[PDB]
This record gives sequence, structure tokens and C-alpha cells, in this order.
Amino acid sequence: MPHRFKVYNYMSPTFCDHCGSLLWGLVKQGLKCEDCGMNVHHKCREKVANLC
Ligand SMILES: CCCCCCC(=O)OC[C@H](COP(=O)(O)OCC[N+](C)(C)C)OC(=O)CCCCCC
Ligand SMILES: C/C=C(/C)C(=O)O[C@H]1C(C)=C[C@]23C(=O)[C@@H](C=C(CO)[C@@H](O)[C@]12O)[C@H]1[C@@H](C[C@H]3C)C1(C)C
Ligand SMILES: [Zn+2]
Ligand SMILES: [Zn+2]
Repeated sequence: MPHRFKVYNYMSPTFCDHCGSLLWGLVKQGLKCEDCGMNVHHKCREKVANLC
């Protein structure tokens, strides 16, 4: 199974589980997988390992 990512709004320091970098911004800072809770930058979504 693929991940199921959704635009998400974080309220605590969250790193991208793909690239290691912080998710920046006050809103919509990245995507969260509905099923496993992975956090990724919008542009990292297409590069992540897709076994959820
Ligand atoms: C200390 C108790 C648990 C920690 C919660 C920390 C917090 O302050 O923010 C609330 C959860 C925390 O993460 P979540 O509760 O969203 O869970 C992570 C992913 N999954 C839902 C799949 C498990 O998410 C955020 O970071 C921000 C969401 C709200 C954004 C509002 C602008
Ligand atoms: C654009 C301006 C800034 C200031 C940022 O990017 O600041 C980022 C930093 C370094 C800490 C912040 C966080 O923990 C936030 C979540 C993340 C997601 O990881 C950080 O992006 C956050 O917005 C929590 C605080 C904001 C802030 C303290 C909010 C949005 C409720
Ligand atoms: Zn997943
Ligand atoms: Zn990333």
C-alpha cells in the first residue's frame, strides 16, 4: 500500500521524514499520511518510499 498524504497544519516542530529538513511555515507546512502519520514536504511526497 501507498501512503495517503493530506495537506496538514503543524503546531510543533516537525521534520520531514523523507529529507530530514524542518517543515517551515505557520500553516500548511507539509503533508501527513492518513494511515501511518509520516510527515513530508509537499515536494518530497513524490520521492518518499511508498510502502505504508
Ligand atoms: C503532547 C500530546 C501529543 C503531541 C501533540 C503536539 C501538538 O501540539 O500538536 C498536535 C498534533 C500533534 O500531532 P498529531 O496529534 O496530529 O498526530 C501525528 C500524526 N498522527 C495523527 C497520525 C498520529 O499536531 C500538530 O503538531 C499540529 C496540529 C494542529 C495545527 C493547528 C494550526
Ligand atoms: C514561517 C515562520 C516561522 C516562525 C516558522 O516557520 O517557525 C517554525 C519554527 C522554527 C517553529 C514553529 C513551530 O513549532 C510551529 C510548527 C512548525 C512546523 O514544524 C514550525 O515550522 C514553526 O512554524 C508551531 C508554532 C510556530 C513556530 C514556533 C506553530 C505554527 C503553532
Ligand atoms: Zn503512510
Ligand atoms: Zn522533505
